[PDB]
Amino acid sequence: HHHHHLKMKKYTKTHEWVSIEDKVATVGITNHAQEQLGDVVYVDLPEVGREVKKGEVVASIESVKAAADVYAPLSGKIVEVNEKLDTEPELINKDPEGEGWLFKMEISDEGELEDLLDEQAYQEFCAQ
Ligand code: NA
Repeated sequence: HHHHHLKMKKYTKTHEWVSIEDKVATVGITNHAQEQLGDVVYVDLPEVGREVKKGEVVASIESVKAAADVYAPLSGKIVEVNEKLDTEPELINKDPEGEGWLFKMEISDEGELEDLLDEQAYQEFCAQ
């Protein structure tokens, strides 16, 4: 038997998602979020190497009619950004929870994951 990886998807009430693989969290905005924003025209992504705390503003998204800040769902360090979004920010509309992911981070405190919503709780939250 081999050491089990940690794999979960979590959500925030600010309509962000976090896909976790051991210590690496991939973060983006949910389908619900992109629906509210409309056609995305511009993304500002975080800088790789940046140390962030849960709640800090790490990205900005601008659409035709609106704008939203993206908050760090967890504490840790930015390790990768989705550079293709600088040229193709509409991938956020096309596939917000897949291809349109924003950044990946190495997390510092796994206990923070227990503060986020699971998929059932999030789907309920959106429905309500
Ligand atoms: Na879960």
